[PDB]
Amino acid sequence: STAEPDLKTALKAVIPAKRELFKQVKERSDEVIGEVKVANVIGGMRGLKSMLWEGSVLDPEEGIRFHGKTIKDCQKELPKGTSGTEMLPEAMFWLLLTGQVPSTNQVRAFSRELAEQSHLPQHILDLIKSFPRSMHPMTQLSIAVAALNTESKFAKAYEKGLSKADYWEPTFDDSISLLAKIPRVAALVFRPDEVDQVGTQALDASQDWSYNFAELLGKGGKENQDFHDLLRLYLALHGDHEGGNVSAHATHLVGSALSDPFLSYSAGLLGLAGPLHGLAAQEVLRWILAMQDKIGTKDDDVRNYLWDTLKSGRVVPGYGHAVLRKPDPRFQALMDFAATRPDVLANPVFQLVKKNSEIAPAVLTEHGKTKNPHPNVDAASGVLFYHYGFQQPLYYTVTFGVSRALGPLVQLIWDRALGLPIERPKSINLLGLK
Amino acid sequence: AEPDLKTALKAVIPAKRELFKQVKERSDEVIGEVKVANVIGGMRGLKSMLWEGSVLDPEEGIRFHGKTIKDCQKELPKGTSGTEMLPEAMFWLLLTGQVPSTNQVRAFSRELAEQSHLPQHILDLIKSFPRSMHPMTQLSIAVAALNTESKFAKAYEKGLSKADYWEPTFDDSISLLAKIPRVAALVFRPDEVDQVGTQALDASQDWSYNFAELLGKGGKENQDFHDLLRLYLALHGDHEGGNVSAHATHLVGSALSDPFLSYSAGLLGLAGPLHGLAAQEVLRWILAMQDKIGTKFTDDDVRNYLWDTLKSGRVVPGYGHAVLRKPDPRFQALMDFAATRPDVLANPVFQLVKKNSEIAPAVLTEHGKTKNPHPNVDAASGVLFYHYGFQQPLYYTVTFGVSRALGPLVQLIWDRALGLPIERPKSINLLGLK
Repeated sequence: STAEPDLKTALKAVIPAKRELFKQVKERSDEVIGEVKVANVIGGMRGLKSMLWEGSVLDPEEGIRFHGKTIKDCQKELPKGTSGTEMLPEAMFWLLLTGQVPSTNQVRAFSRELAEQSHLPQHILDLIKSFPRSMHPMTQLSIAVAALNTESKFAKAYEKGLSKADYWEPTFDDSISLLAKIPRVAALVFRPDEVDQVGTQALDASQDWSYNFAELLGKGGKENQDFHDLLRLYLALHGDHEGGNVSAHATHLVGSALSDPFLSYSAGLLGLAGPLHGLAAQEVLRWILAMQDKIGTKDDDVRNYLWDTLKSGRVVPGYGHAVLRKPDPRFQALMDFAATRPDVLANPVFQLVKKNSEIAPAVLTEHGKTKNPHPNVDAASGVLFYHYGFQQPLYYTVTFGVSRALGPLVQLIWDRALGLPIERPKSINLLGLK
Repeated sequence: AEPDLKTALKAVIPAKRELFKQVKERSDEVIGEVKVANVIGGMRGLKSMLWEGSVLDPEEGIRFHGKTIKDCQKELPKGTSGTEMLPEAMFWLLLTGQVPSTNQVRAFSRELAEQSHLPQHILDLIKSFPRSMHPMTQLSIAVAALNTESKFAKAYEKGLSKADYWEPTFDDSISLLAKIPRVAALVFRPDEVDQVGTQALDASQDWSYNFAELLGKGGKENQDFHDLLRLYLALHGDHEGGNVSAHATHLVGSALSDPFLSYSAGLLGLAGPLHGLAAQEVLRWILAMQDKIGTKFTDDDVRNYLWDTLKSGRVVPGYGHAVLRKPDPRFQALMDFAATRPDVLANPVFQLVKKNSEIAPAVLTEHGKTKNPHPNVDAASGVLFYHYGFQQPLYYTVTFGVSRALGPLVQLIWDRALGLPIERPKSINLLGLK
């Protein structure tokens, strides 16, 4: 018999190595690694290698990787739930933060902490009851998450006097706290009539984070285990996708001024509430339902509708990437999940998604407007939730919000451990570029 | 006859689009190097974003479409009574590039007064905040919650051409601007939410005057405070894009989140101790100095305290810049305001600010650690508010929040008129930098 370390202790063990690596990179401070062009200034920094992000790197052949591991490696190696086939988001968080795969026992102890720390102050429940029905769900989520800054250990510690070398410890604490609480907050956004019951309902401390999220959404018990596996997979896959995306970047940006994790990830959610970032899954579902509606329920069928769409100036949602040359491995992971659930395979709406994925890439290639027109993860995610009875697309981004806490919180902990300074680029006006 | 603000903006849009198109012809032109230092130093020195309204001149300080603070003091419309320039006039300049007439500003002021009421749900939201909640958190949340009233969110959902994105963005920007003073006043006055929240404003008075009225400093007896508030709000409106509140607003806004969600994100950055605490820090330090050296100090007494400060390792707040070689002209504008008010001149605390501004630069130059050691605007601003009876420094960032709506909202309107894309830099990990 031997002792197994908790998440904080595992993080502490890999901190010195990262600091040694950081110090070596600093010796190369003057080394040139690229050029700033006018294109980069007016194209929202596109292709400008200008920020640090430890947890995930996009490989152009294999897609997103987490400390060098593919989605397929993660599905195989990361710990599962006490029931189910899919990898756990808490395990993904552990991997993102430490660079190492946790044992099963380590993940269970982490899950338990997350269940025990999930309760909300009374003032947050009052805040949520104040929201009108017309308020966008993503707005409700961003606000409620910011409001949890009342519970921030970092805010309080920084005010009192705190060593720069130790800024990470309170940041970690708040990150775990945020993580514990956010599923509950999301469930209250889904269920505005049940705030008092859902807001205080005790969780089963022996179950995983995704299971408990499902329970607070009204989908608990063994009868909903298929949904539990979807939710686990979905949450793990959307946790991190580099630093350049707006929710990750905004979190890093705001956090670099030493706003605590609650205020920082709030800012990330505000970016995620943007139609060009987080509402892609909702847009795809809408477009698939509109397509089913026009063709009813009739391989060659789909092609006419696609061509009709492109020749009218509209885009096919859920298709394309600027760098990835193959289908998004996260998309593939959602279809592998579908492949073993016969009932999802029999849903007409998923059948329509699947046919379109086998036909649209050829069609979009021949049309030539969009480079790398392969399905991305947003093609599939909406339909899967729709199958399990989440039929209001407005809330899809809320689920992405929960998931997307994982990666940016990890980077925030590392930003503070490494002592990274405030993000301060230099602006210029158009006249100044002549 | 004279145009309204929207029509004045419309007239200058095509010229900017023509200029943008010329800058695009030069897209391949190199304008800098990316070094490892830039990646790990949060993009410092990396000329990588567009910002139309303000450019920092290293000799003359911040300039607004080529105009110095002194040009603005001379040329911009004042209030119906009062010596200081109006923030509404500054907004007009920032947005159009042109100085409005007096009649144009009065019509703009009236629109801002007419649009200042809040939905009941925002008042309910604010009553839910506990007393312990940081005032900047309250402000960010309340601003986000106004996204219920966003014309852009609604218009984008319904179908809206890219060429017209600016019109609803403008509308929401004016709406946010109208409402934010009231929101800030509710943050200052949590006991008076019902009365302050619905109190009718004088539609013939300027924006700053109405802010002062809702803060409890209305009437003829507070005219001098009114002039300070006008000046303060106008001067802090815009200071390039690289600062965290401006940048976060642009960032989130580039995903097409509306101005309410975007400026909320800016406020979350502003709530960061590395961004919004400078005025508070200076006031505390000036009061500590007065406590040590008294009211009847000599030049040697001031010089001695500064030396004692620097030889103990501490920094003098409000002094120094990386680029600007003269005193901040915004600082000078606050001292020009003081120069005509005999009572401010007689306050020992202001006398200490003024003396320190004449002595500390010499002292900091000789000490050698601080680069360009001239006063910036934060040297003066706190003491001025403290003179007029704003003695709660925790709320000075809220006032900065109100002011700092002006510039970032202007940029957002231009971002949408020009069709600028989403902000998406490229990240790399430390191992990728070796």
